[PDB]
Amino acid sequence: QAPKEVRCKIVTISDTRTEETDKSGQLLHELLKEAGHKVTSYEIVKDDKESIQQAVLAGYHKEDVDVVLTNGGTGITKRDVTIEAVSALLDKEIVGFGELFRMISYLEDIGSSAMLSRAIGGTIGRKVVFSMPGSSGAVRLAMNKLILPELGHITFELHR
Amino acid sequence: KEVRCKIVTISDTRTEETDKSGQLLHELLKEAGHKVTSYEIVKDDKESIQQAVLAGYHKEDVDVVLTNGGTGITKRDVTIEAVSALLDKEIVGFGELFRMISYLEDIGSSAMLSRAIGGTIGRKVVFSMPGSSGAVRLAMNKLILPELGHITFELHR
Amino acid sequence: QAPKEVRCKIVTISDTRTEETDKSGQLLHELLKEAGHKVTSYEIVKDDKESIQQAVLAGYHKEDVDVVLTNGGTGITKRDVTIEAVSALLDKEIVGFGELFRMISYLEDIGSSAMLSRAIGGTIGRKVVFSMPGSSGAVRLAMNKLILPELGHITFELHRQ
Repeated sequence: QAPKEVRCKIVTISDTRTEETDKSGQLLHELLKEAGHKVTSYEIVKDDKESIQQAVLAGYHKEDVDVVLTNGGTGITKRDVTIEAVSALLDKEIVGFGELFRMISYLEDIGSSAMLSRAIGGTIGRKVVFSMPGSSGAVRLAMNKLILPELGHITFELHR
Repeated sequence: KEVRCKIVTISDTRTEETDKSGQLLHELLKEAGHKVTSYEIVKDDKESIQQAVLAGYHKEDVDVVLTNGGTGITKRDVTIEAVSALLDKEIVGFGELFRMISYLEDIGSSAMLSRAIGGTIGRKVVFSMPGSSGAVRLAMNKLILPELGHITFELHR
Repeated sequence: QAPKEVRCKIVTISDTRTEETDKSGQLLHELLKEAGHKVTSYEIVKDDKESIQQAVLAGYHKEDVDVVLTNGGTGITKRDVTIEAVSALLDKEIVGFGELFRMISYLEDIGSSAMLSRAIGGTIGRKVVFSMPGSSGAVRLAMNKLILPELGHITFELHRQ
């Protein structure tokens, strides 16, 4: 009867970003607001597995949070642990997210660089989590091409 | 090369009279020059799914097992996990290309949620796809049908 | 600065090929040289898990080797073990390599056959490994579309890490 309002927690994974410099977290808020959704939780967490997992679970336990969106901490180096940290908490991995994110990035944005891109999405109970790279461009593509178009559908399916 | 296939429709609600996808699989195979040697609608639970796949594997006149239905992102959708546990080697390109093609040529972003898996079991192969006839049609026309002969040939060498 | 010269080891997985008939190994060398890179190690290894892993680790331990590139031994049958053999050694798998390799192969070269193609890329310490099918067409695509464009950046990222 009306565009469902999805409530989300934004998590920016970085050892250096602050509220004044968190461009990607700010972008996530603007994209969600414009799409008719709401941000009910936001925090910048240190870049380590335990901090990331704690932030995701904190969002999960918040009554007014339906989805957890994280950005940053991804990469091919040993110090990049976002994907592994989040993967460990997922009930079911929505593999199509990471796959299509890379495919679309390759064809429409960064080309071959997308080969090194890492992203993951999945469910935890009746809620969902999407973890994307930290650049604003990665965030914008993932949100506009994949997440925003499906948020309402996913939450609906998980709550039924 | 007339590949023999078993068709498994995973559903708690479909019947022979309403199984569109199972019927479509029949038609697509027939038109392609292949044959259906086994068919059944099995309840939607992990054990019924696995038993149906293994039943096809153990049938002398079944080269390939094709299943449709039971997929999804919810807790009660277990097809991919049920079938994955039985595979010797996963043909990862099936699920991947199925989603890529679906995204580009059909359902767009909805494909991000689509689930499908293919792989080998001994000298046989299994392909599990979503339950809608559209998913079945795309998977068969774009990926499975053109490769059935090639795969069975490679596995029987 | 200047185009960094990456040092690579070429591994051809085969029970029949010889240095004279190794068409794919020769192609890899050519592509790398024209791209400004260098081959500091090369060997044709028998097609079995243990030989493949040994050849990859030998490359890792070689002081003047930054990247290991293997071709051959891939397939969907039980006797094709390259991907599983290499996968067991990787610290972190660069999933985008295999995925994009198949996607591009589908769209530009072999269509549906790409569904059966197998390839894997990943890191071992501060070094990287890419394993691709043995056909010249597979090698050409993997190298031109994905590896060559990113070699410099990858090694750079891993050297600093």
